[PDB]
Amino acid sequence: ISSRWLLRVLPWTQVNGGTYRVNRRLLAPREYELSVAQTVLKIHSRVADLYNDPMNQMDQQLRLTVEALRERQEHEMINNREFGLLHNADLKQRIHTRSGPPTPDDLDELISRRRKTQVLLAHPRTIAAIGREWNARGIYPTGAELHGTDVRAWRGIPLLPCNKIPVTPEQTSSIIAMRLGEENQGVVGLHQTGIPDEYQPGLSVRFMGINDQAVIQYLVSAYYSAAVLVPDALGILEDVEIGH
Repeated sequence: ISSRWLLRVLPWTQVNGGTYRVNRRLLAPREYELSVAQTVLKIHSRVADLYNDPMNQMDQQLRLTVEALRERQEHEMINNREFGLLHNADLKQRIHTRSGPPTPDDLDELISRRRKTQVLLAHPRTIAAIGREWNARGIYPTGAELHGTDVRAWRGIPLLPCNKIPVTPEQTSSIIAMRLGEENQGVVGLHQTGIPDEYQPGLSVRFMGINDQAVIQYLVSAYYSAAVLVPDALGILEDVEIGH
């Protein structure tokens, strides 16, 4: 279990028919199809019958599986090669640091490549390496407030931890800066609510059936995707040398 900041900060756009069209002006519009995170919830019939007195274990297992699905959605929206944010950045929007460690000069270059940068995402180990560079230069950044929470910030831009961002064996990671919202032509999240059997908005549970053994099976499905409206809404600092 982790703090899924990406799901909390991304706005969500309603999609009809499971498909979304974005006009590209460098040709043909790019089409986004919703992806699915599915799991089968298996419960023995004895548990569903007898173990409901202190707490309904059928609902307890349902919440446990839903949390696992949310963790997988967070992982896919960053690392997926089709629609992940680490692979859908324009080549002009990818920059490298002057030296190994992530210095305050590198952060200023990252936020100067687009208008109205709204959030920074980095691995918790990367955030620790950023703080060490601050201390060596004797600067103490103030901080910001986001969604009722107090978080760290740089030039007023909140910096949020995310453990889904990979760390290479050679102790390198990446930092992500993005603009948000459809009205700002930023990054948006794609989902479709109103599906027939909604346990949660955009999430469905179906009875499926019972097999030869007294095991009840359920199908849990969540549909999601992500899109970048304009190329200059996302930026990556590629090779940040953490660990020294």
